[PDB]
Amino acid sequence: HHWGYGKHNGPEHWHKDFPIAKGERQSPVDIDTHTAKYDPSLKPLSVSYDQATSLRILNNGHAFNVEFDDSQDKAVLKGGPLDGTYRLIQFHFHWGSLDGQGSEHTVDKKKYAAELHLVHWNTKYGDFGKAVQQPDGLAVLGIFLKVGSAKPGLQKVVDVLDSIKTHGKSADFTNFDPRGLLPESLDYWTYPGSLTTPPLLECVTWIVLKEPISVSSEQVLKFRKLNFNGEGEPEELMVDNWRPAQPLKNRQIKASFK
Ligand code: NA
Ligand SMILES: [Zn+2]
Repeated sequence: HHWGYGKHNGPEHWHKDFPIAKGERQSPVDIDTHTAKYDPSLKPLSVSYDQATSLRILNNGHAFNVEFDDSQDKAVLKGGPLDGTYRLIQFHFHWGSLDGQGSEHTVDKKKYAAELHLVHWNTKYGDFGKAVQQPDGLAVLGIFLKVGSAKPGLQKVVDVLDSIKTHGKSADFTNFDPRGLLPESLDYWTYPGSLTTPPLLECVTWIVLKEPISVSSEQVLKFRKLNFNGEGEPEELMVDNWRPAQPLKNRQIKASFK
């Protein structure tokens, strides 16, 4: 793809190829915690990941995705602001060149070191490619990472990064349990938004958890060793693969808690 995160092809250029970049329900956004409305009608999230089947990890030239088998209801998200059952298809992260930036959402303008996105699609639409064309097609769970103590459940991911260093590399990646990436509390903010990379489609109910998880400096350092480029091309380190906050426009952020 021509788009990327550099000076000449980065997010401030994306609108020329993807005019929806300047749409009414783009993501990410800044979550202003004092303007977010507590909504007592929001249910707890229901995360059922006990039967998750991970398959593969892949460097796609803009992040790395861990991909899951989504041919049956094995790892699903329900409840919260959702109607219906959303199946987990992949997760990936966005991170920075330094620990003070890297997240896409911000909370009262505070940036975190990285942000994990667990991407799920509405099973009523039959496949992911049909789901992205619907306003309620995707639900993405967003979790912030701060740098502090190591997260043991992330280490299996960081160990394999060496084997997918360049764009197009993939590796078998089975028996990874994504329950090891969740914080203790499932309290959340939610708003209607978009994919944060091209094609930027406005098909996402965002569910952003309040509680960050901690990872160690050494764990995030290993993300920063990946490359945007393919093998045998000039080295460009995969860092700062985040899109800046977009205008909220005519949207309300709701909170599941006070
Ligand atoms: Na992708
Ligand atoms: Zn993402």
